[PDB]
Amino acid sequence: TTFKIESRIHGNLNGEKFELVGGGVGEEGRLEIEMKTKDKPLAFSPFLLSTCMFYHFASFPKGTKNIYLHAATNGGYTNTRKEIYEDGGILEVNFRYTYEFNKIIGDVECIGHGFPSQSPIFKDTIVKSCPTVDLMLPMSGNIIASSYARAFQLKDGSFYTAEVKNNIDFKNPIHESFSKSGPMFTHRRVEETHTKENLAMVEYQQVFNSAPRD
Amino acid sequence: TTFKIESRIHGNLNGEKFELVGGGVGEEGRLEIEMKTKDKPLAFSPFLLSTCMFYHFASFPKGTKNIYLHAATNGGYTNTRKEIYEDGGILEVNFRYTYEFNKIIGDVECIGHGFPSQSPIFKDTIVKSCPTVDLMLPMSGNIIASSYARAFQLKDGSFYTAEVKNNIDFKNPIHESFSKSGPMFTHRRVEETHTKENLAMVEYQQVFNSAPRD
Ligand SMILES: [Cl-]
Repeated sequence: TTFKIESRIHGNLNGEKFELVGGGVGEEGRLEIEMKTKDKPLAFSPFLLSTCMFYHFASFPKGTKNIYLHAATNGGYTNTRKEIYEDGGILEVNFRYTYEFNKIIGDVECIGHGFPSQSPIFKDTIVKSCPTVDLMLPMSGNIIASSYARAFQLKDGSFYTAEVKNNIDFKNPIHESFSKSGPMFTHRRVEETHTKENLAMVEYQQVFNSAPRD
Repeated sequence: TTFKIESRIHGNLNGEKFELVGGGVGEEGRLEIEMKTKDKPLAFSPFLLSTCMFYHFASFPKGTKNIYLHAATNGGYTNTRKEIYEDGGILEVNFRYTYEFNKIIGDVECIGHGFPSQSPIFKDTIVKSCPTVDLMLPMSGNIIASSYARAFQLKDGSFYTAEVKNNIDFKNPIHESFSKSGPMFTHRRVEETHTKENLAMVEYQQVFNSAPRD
């Protein structure tokens, strides 16, 4: 069902700190969240922060339990991400969560560096984030390593791309219904409406493990 | 849509040349192919050659034309792949095709290097290729750049992984029905039955551009 979402994103990009706070709601397969910067507007494209703005809200295939919600009741998990952009920019993000009754509170530490002055994040030319399909592999030690390529679409129609990897670290064994004989995939897409002071987004996540058609 | 397939794979891995010849059949969404080595058995795991063993046989979403089959009618295309394995192994592959009435003849150049002695491909511990979901981006200059992570499952249940990138070079414009405002995805899975002398497999490919569920 539904849960309240609360989040704080803090860190710095190329040396300048920034902070956002906000929240929203999420259900199986969909979440909406709004956040606002504190003290000043972002010095870079807010689209760079869409992925920083809750794996718990994905729909799972019949037969597989939502491992993130299960973990929330069993010690939890953290996610550590690294995004490597084609122009050398690197975004490193760490996600930590605290749970309260009917509420998930995110604490996001985001460090970006190596972004050149000519980067689209400074020209403010990104107009939207394109969908992704992530590959997830359960590995020894209660870990899931995931990987996927990502693209932002720019004003002129060309793309600004990145290679992303995530290491989801669970406190306790990942639910047994999540098969360990192969990987699963997560399709993600967002609908963004941002300014350098107020970020708003709707996100749809779907975990699947078979071709879409027969 | 049943076409005859023929192929020849030639190259070398860590300095030793190898060659395979064979063929099979393909249709929208499915292909089957068998090949045998020439002169000697493979000096490494045959599973490393599954991906070397025809994008034309993918099923496309309603409203989008099969761009590979269309290209076959207007100048063609080539594909250049690079697979980077987690242990340093690098597989570089170039795909070229020639068309006859109802037949596609592939000529594949496969160069592998940097694989350490302890690699699963020499221990022969790979038991199967896991499914993948590729992200495809049309770029300027009649090109499609694709990327995805790939995994082999080993005898003990653990995985041997690689990051893969592909550059599909079309002689002429990619069919217009293939939207350029965003990426499309291709889910691929294979069923393998290999020996170091005879390789056989069935492959299912499905292009899609929306979440698998509502
Ligand atoms: Cl040789």
